[PDB]
Amino acid sequence: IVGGRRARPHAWPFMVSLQLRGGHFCGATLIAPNFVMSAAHCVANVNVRAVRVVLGAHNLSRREPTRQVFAVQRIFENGYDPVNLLNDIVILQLNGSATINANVQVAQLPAQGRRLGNGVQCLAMGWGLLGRNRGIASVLQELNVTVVTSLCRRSNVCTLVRGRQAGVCFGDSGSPLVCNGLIHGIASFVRGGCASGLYPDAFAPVAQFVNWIDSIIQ
Ligand SMILES: *[C@@H]1O[C@H](CO[C@@H]2O[C@@H](C)[C@@H](O)[C@@H](O)[C@@H]2O)[C@@H](O[C@@H]2O[C@H](CO)[C@@H](O)[C@H](O)[C@H]2NC(C)=O)[C@H](O)[C@H]1NC(C)=O
Ligand SMILES: *[C@@H]1O[C@H](CO)[C@@H](O)[C@H](O)[C@H]1NC(C)=O
Repeated sequence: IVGGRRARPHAWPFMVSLQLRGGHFCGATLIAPNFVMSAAHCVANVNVRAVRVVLGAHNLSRREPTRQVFAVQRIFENGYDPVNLLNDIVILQLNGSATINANVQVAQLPAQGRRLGNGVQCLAMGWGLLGRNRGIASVLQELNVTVVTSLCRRSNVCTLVRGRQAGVCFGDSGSPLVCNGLIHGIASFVRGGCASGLYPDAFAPVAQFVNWIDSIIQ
């Protein structure tokens, strides 16, 4: 996240870190005690058997007893287009069920087909790059963003920080976009580099996948 701020510890207990060899590479969202959702491109060219799903984290630089760690048991994708980044969403069943508590909670999702119009206010988040040559964030970052339809396509939810250069960045992919307390997006891609101030950020449109999600996580 470029130009955001530290989240308060465990402010977003649905926030998940996907890790390889003990290192964060993508966000995810806990959507049931034994399922998370992320961006399909996050798991595309990696050994999924080695992926660790880290719940309850805040500071990547610390050992945190609040953490619960799982592995991937099952993978669901529905028409993921790796070239155009269409349907960039994956559901990952975990090898067990999280203990639900203050620091580990399931997210709330929108109704199928629910559309946020140009102009709605949301919150992006993630442990991705803080900026060019600044590396990934130790502490979970969050960022006030605005849903926009300008420079967007129907198959994405797009957001922009109006008036300054800020946005999501590498390592933020897979992370939730929260609008009215509901997860309406999964970070997918930037254009013109991160925080260009020229192109909005693009999210997989969760609300287009709710029936499919419903069919899997129950
Ligand atoms: C920056 O955003 C925060 C939080 O945004 C709200 O909560 C997000 C998780 C998401 O659901 C968004 O769509 C929401 O808009 C704002 O903090 C809220 O501010 C309102 C108005 O003051 C207040 O009633 C709420 O208590 C706050 N919500 C939370 C979760 O703390 C904040 O106002 C935004 N700042 C600006 C200037 O945009
Ligand atoms: C799931 O995998 C993790 C990490 O490899 C392991 O520690 C744990 O035993 C597994 N959990 C369950 C419930 O099988």
